Amino acid sequence: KSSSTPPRGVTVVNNFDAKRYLGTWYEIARFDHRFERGLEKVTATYSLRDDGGLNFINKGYNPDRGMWQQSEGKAYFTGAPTRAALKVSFFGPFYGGYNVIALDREYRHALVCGPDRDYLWIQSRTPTISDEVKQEMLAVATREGFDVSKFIWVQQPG
Amino acid sequence: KSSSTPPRGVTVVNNFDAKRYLGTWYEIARFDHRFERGLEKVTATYSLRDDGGLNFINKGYNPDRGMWQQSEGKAYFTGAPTRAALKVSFFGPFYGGYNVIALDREYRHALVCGPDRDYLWIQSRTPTISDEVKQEMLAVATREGFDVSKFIWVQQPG
Ligand code: NA
Ligand code: NA
Repeated sequence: KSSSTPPRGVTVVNNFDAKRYLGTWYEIARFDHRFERGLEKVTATYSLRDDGGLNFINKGYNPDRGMWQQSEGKAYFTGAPTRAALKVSFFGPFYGGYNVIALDREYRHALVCGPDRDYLWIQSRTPTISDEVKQEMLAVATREGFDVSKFIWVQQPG
Repeated sequence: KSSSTPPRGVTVVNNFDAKRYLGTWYEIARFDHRFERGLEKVTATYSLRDDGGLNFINKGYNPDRGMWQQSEGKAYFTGAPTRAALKVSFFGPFYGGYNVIALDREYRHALVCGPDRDYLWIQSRTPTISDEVKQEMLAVATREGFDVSKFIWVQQPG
């Protein structure tokens, strides 16, 4: 069976109004899986997308690591929007795809792209790289048609 | 074009050894999207799955909200494991599906399941519910074949 259909024989709510479901919900109880194991004070907050999906933000406190954690995704109705059966997608940095397009012999410096030229990263085993490595990486990116003026260079420790 | 193929005309590394790529990488630079906007001190840590995919954990500091944030997902080769082109899936609480199977007239208390009877939540607009609402929610779950002994009831404020 699909991961985007309900369990066999389980009936879903059939007069759902997503507008009244928006906002914050407290998780009272869960069946445990790896992702939520040990989380406390868990909430989910739903908002309506321009395209008719729901966006959601999940928040919970991890007592082990002593810090708040969060997750973001979207959900789309699989049928009529009055039937509360939805398909879920979680958000993250590397949308759609992860393609290594440059890599040194020693696996120290990588240029990684997504599914089109709007998705590009420079990754390193070290928090800083030499201007020489920056210039080599920017040359490969430019030669393959990425606009390297779009880079946000990330704050890292000295 | 697919979100799980590289940009047109971009060539990927073709003698990739995922074993040498494992462990921690620092994000030196990114093209900005909603998910990473404003994040500092960003890393990704790769590990090998039993099924041949890569697991990854992304970590970054959000200076706005003054706290560390993290994200988890997996990536699978789309072809030969020596061609560094991968499809990405992010992890979260509500795997595969989100199905509302019980809801009161006032949109205050919900029973929500995933794609099989191993996925179940009780959600509330309030951090606590009455034993009456607990018993109503557990009765519906039991009547539809969920093992309500699997619930972890979540710590919430009084
Ligand atoms: Na492109
Ligand atoms: Na089932």
